Amino acid sequence: ADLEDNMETLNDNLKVIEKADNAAQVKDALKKMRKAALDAKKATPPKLEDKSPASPEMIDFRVGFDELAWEIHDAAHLAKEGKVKEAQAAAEQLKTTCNACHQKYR
Amino acid sequence: ADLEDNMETLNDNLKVIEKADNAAQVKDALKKMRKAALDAKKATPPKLEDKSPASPEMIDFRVGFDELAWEIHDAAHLAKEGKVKEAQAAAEQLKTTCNACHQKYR
Amino acid sequence: ADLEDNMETLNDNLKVIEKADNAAQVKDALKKMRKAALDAKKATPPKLEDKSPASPEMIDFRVGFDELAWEIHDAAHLAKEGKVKEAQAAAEQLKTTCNACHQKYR
Ligand code: HEC
Ligand code: HEC
Ligand code: HEC
Ligand SMILES: [Cl-]
Ligand SMILES: [Cl-]
Ligand SMILES: [Cl-]
Ligand SMILES: [Cl-]
Ligand SMILES: [Cl-]
Ligand SMILES: [Cl-]
Ligand SMILES: [Cl-]
Ligand SMILES: [Cu+2]
Repeated sequence: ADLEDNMETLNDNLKVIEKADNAAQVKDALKKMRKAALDAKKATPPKLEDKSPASPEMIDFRVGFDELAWEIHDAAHLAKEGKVKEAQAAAEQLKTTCNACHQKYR
Repeated sequence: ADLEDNMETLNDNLKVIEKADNAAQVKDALKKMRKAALDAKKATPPKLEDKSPASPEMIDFRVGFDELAWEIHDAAHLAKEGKVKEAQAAAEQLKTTCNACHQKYR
Repeated sequence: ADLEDNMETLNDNLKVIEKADNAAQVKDALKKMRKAALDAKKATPPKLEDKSPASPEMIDFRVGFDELAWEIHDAAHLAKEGKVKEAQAAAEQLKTTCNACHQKYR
């Protein structure tokens, strides 16, 4: 999928997790977010289109999705551990990783 | 290792998982698959040899092994949770990720 | 952070794990190591500064941190499963991955 579609999937599933009742719902949404994060790794964001495809900026962009996927996975572990409120709280904390990349490249 | 050798390790361990008796056999095979997937990330596949090393095609190739590694890890989690036949079925479902990359680059 | 700073974080937390009393101490250190491993993925190491940014050597370098992150995560799983001394021993075994990269690129 294109970058913007993956970002809509990330944003939409944050709100799903926010309103989730149980851990299965949280787990399903985090799974969808992890897939979107890795798929977004394939894209070139408009503000880096003039950069080398392996410039430091593009590497930082791509590695940002590795960091987000690993952080999504930490939240999933908390859900799989039955700790739903903790997984939700962790899913909210993902915004700091969302924001860090946006501040540089959105 | 060679790309071809990593693919043999992926294929061989998919059949090991299919015939496995118990969770330890599944987890050991999935561990070997994850290692092969990440090692295959280092390679340039013959059909992309005339492409730039960070062309969209090479990124898509490399990210495909991130996606496979994460999907392998999901199956390992199910095995770690004792859900053996669920892990085996998940390992069978990896073939859709195997085929998606093959369709494009094999 | 600097590549050098990330390497000191990996080294320091290996000794923290070696002396840890319980699983929360091991988990917290492994989390810091995984973060440093992925951040180190963004760097260009001195020995490869004259290589193209997606040369086979730079890919091998970056994928080495994917492999380390996954091995760190395997050790965390062992901690999260209460197997403290098994996680400590696994953290000690990470040195073979530290050494393999160092031999090529340090
Ligand atoms: C870099 C590593 C990013 C991470 C991590 C996240 N986002 Fe992002 N996002 C990024 C870019 C470069 C862009 C611009 C894309 C474009 O083509 O304009 C975006 C955009 C969004 C959007 C708006 C999409 C649009 O219509 O243009 C949203 C709603 C969004 N991002 C949400 C989002 C969330 C919730 C994230 C973490 C959970 C997140 N993004 C991570 C780069 C990166
Ligand atoms: C891209 C991201 C791939 C993924 C994911 C998987 N495979 Fe693959 N495979 C890929 C290529 C480009 C090639 C051709 C390599 C060559 O040098 O010809 C292959 C090849 C195979 C083979 C045959 C190996 C050979 O002797 O040439 C097998 C048996 C194979 N692949 C199996 C396999 C399985 C089971 C996968 C999922 C678990 C899988 N591959 C993923 C690229 C990619
Ligand atoms: C490549 C994939 C590496 C892996 C995996 C690890 N290290 Fe590393 N390290 C690497 C390079 C190219 C360098 C030299 C660059 C530099 O930072 O100087 C290093 C360096 C170190 C150092 C010295 C830091 C300094 O002040 O120069 C230490 C103490 C170190 N590395 C530790 C370390 C540990 C414990 C690792 C595994 C857990 C590890 N490194 C992995 C490249 C790579
Ligand atoms: Cl996950
Ligand atoms: Cl936007
Ligand atoms: Cl790259
Ligand atoms: Cl990568
Ligand atoms: Cl795994
Ligand atoms: Cl083939
Ligand atoms: Cl971890
Ligand atoms: Cu895990």
